Amino acid sequence: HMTIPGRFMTIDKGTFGEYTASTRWPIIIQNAIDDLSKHQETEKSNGTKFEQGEVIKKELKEFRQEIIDRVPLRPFTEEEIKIANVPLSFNEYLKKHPEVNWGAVEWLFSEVYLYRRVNVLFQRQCEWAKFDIFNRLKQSTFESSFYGVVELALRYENLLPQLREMKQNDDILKVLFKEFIEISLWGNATDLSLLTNATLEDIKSIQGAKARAASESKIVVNDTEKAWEVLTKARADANSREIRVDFVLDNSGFELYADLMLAAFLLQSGLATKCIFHAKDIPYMVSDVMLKDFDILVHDLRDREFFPSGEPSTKESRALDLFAGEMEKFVSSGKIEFREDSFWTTELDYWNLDANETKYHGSILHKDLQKSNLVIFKGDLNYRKLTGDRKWPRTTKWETAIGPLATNGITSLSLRTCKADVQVALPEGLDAKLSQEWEKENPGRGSWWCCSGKWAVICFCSGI
Ligand SMILES: O=P(O)(O)OC[C@H]1O[C@](O)(CO)[C@@H](O)[C@@H]1O
Ligand SMILES: [Mg+2]
Repeated sequence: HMTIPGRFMTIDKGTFGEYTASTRWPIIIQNAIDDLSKHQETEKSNGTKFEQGEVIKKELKEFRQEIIDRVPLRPFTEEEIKIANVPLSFNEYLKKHPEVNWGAVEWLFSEVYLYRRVNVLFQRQCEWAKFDIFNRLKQSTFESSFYGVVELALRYENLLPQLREMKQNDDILKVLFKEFIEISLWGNATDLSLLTNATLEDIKSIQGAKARAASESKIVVNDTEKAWEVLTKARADANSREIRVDFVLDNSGFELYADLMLAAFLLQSGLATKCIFHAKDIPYMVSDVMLKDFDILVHDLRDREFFPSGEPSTKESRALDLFAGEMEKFVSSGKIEFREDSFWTTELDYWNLDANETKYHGSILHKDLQKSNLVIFKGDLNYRKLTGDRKWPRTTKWETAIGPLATNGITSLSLRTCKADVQVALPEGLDAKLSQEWEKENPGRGSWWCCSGKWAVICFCSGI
């Protein structure tokens, strides 16, 4: 369209996307090679599995060099489409963008395509078809969040009786809503000052207020209040008892844990009656949640080698066990449901979460999501897909940036730590201010303030 900006490109000079494509992608692929080598160390050095692994390693090496060499992105072969169940969308994109190469291609398509090429290598090898080359990293990162994991578990156990009372009914509930929304937002970047308040009394205290203010000072667009209004009004409605909340997930580990905590909080307080979680169907963007990552999380909570909370009788051990158990209970009763869909791992932006997307599940998902009271989109990549990853002016109205999602009947909330060039909905002058501030310690990269992960946005749309 004449006034819709183009998408960020791997050749947009001076952008974080350009840096990502030229510098970060080769590192991620080399890391995968190294993690495959690491896994190899734990198995026999011959046989179909070991040999298949050596071959994947060699292909990953060549793939990394392809990115460095900036070669044209090739279509998936018919064999690859069949054996690895690749969506047909990629090849249609490539037909419409002839001879695009790593050196000059849309950042969004190419990043998604990168993980697809990696996954095809695994799916071809029978002994590796379900192996997650990012699992070692996912697990190591979550392992290192022990202190925060325990603090939140302690908090859940402490709050449980009070949440029940609240469900039986509020201004204290609003404070907790902000906390759980913000912890979900920041994920493993959450400061301990927020987490160390593990009782209602500590959360309401001066200390709690200061922690929330510190967090909120970095949330430059903050529509938390709008989501609060939606759920409280739904809870107060004399008619219709079902309150459905959806999570379009981002990272595994602590972020997924914080999302589960937010869901548990909503369920126990009456702000939700059912939460549905939407995961990726292949290893993706390194850390992104797959269905199996939820099972692994629950197992981790109970694993006293992984989370060494001490003898089973510590407050710490009991709280971890309690939460794992709660997760199993919620899944069995259907209060929490996990789903995966190939749509989330295609190149399609979320302007395709619309009835007009009739080929790759977009219309199917849109129709179902219309039924949600609140669809929460987690993290940066989801925000990129909501906005088309386009070069919008940074003051662009949120409703404009999200295209048909402004008017097609989905009520949405983006919780985005800012980690990419795309940025919209800012107040006049704010970009210049933050850019000047960030320019001090990052000469020539002031505009990268919204790529640093230090700031965040919380953006709401009614879908009407
Ligand atoms: O995990 P998130 O929040 O989706 O962030 C993904 C990060 O990786 C990127 O895809 C760049 O490689 C950006 O979206 C962001 O910097
Ligand atoms: Mg991610």
